[PDB]
Amino acid sequence: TEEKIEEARQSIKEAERSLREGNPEKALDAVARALSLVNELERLARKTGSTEVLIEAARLAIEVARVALKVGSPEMAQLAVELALRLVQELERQARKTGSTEVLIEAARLAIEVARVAFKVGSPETAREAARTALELVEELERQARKTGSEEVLERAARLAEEVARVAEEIGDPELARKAMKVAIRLTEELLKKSLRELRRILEELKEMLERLEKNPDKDVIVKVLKVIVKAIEASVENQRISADNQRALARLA
Amino acid sequence: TEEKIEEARQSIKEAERSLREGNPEKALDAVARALSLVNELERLARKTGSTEVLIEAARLAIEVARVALKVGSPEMAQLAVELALRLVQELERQARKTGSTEVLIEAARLAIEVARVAFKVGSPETAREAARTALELVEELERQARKTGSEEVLERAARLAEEVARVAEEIGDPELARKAMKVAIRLTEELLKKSLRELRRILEELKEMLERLEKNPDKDVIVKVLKVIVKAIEASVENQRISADNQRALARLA
Amino acid sequence: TEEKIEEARQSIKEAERSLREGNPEKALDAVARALSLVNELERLARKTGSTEVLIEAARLAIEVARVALKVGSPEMAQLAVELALRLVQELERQARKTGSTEVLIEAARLAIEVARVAFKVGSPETAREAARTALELVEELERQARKTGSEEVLERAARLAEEVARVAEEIGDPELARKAMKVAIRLTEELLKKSLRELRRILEELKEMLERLEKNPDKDVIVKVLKVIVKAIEASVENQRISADNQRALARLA
Repeated sequence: TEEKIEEARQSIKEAERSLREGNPEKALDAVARALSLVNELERLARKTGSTEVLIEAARLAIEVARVALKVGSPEMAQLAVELALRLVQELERQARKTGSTEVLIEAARLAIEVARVAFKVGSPETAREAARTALELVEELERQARKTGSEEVLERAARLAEEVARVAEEIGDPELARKAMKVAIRLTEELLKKSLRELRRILEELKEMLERLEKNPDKDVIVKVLKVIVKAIEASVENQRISADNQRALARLA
Repeated sequence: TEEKIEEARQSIKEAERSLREGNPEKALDAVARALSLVNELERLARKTGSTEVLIEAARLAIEVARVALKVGSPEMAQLAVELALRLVQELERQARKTGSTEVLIEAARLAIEVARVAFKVGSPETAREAARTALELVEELERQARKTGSEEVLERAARLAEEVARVAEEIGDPELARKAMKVAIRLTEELLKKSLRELRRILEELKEMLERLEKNPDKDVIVKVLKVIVKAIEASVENQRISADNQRALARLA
Repeated sequence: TEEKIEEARQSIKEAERSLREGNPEKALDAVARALSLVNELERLARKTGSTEVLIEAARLAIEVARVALKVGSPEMAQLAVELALRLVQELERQARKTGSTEVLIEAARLAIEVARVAFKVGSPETAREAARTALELVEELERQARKTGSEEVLERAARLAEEVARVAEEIGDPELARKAMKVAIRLTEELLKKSLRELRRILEELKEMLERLEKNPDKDVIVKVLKVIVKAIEASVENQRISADNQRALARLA
């Protein structure tokens, strides 16, 4: 099912070691074996349905394109990147049907690596479609992070969208860069919302831990006061950190 | 007087009852009564000079336009929207002759409702003018808020400026949408100025309440210090709320 | 050498006073003497290498152009402005070879005045080059401030870049005005970086001056606690100041 895949792992390890010796056709052999094996993983993983195989098959196909560039075959690298897109988009199908956010995050990281590699390879049309699929995954993290409400997927999706925009700036697509930056701003703004909501909580904590304890000048009361005072400063510092990332997200629209 | 208002309220009901019944000529008649009744309420209010009747006549004329749609009479709804602007502008005049900013605020809220209704109606030219008279009112709230110096009229005028922008986008008008967003950033910035100037005050309060009282570790001195520390934290929260509104006002330029 | 400067200072003063008398040719002569004397101050300063003589000769040539406009010779003013550019750009070469930031700042101010003067003069070509050289000086204050890390050369360069943008708007170059405003946002963001980092310092100070002294409620301990609490509020106000400058710097892109 999936242990026959370890042939692709070993054939890639042999490709880089036969490069240093000076054998061009024996190094292209270990690269071509990986390309044909990774091709079969596209259909072997469709039977097993495992997301991990599609991930590791995509990571191998990206490193094959990175090797095929140093070998001198921009056509082996073109196919290797085109085969990475087919694998990433299949994770996009399995991550919508399984609804897992973890796969959506690692699949978005793959689509970013596919885009950066495809320009050093020489296939910008597939790279633009790699950035388009990357924003599609980040926009699906938007939909799920606003449903689960987790302040961790909002942060990760905001980090990914800014990498998608920086990639799209390396691409030559300011349309995708400005789409990705806007997506980053809509996320980091709702991070400011939930972070300011936490300041509204600690404020009223620093109002009931006081207006009842302003009459009692106890030693333990005053120290309890000093404990809530700094636990409010600890949280207002983070909003000044989150608001700074908005001013950095807003500035990358320039 | 007061009864011709409830007469219009009953005829609007009869218009909606006769639509479920099926009578088209009698639903049009009940709408026709409403427009002629609301017209008389305009004439009567222009002679009594009451801001209440002008507001209750505008809110009737708006809902007459909403009913004149479902009846299938966009001409009756065009006139209904036109008559709402005639009433909103007559609130602009009595707000300058009575110097009341509360009439201005309630007149701008009406000018916004007229704009949203006039597209569902189908008279965008009167809707664009409803948005234009809505910015004329926000910009009068600028003048008077910069005269009375209230940090609340600036907030309402800024919220109105944003709502004028969101309407102007539903309108189409990207000129008014950008006018209303540049007017919004004008206000939300001067809110940060008047709010940071209040931090500079309480900072120097937390510096004279210490440099003298760092030597005296009294029970009343230390409790005095803890009272100014949180009254400063109460104020820095407001700047992190106003600066957050700036970042939302700036993000709507994208 | 440097005593011929005071001769030019008297000849410039003789021009405006002979304008009040009514002598047009003797006012043109006093301007012609100044332009020839300042020219000699340029040739002498290029051999002595003194930065102060290049500055004083530039400030004279600028006021020579200001007087040459009142007298009525826009050709003497075109030369006086071009000669000011020759002096500032030579300070740009000496300030890169000596690395002094004090010269870079005053030379950027000189270039700003050269631009504002040349439009009253009538040579917009030289004025636009005066603003280009101003941004070059400001962007060289970027390179030196990001090496020494001084949070104050970042402040001065940010104010210069904003003045260059104000000039460029008076120029008619929104290209430069947007270049200068993006240069300002680059600086005020790194001011936020090094100000939030100073806030990460005092956070962990308000954690180690507490979580060990939470158990020890001494009169000297709690006063030392209050000292660090306000020294944190001292710094978090400076971030809300700087972050407000980022929101004003970003709003100028509208």
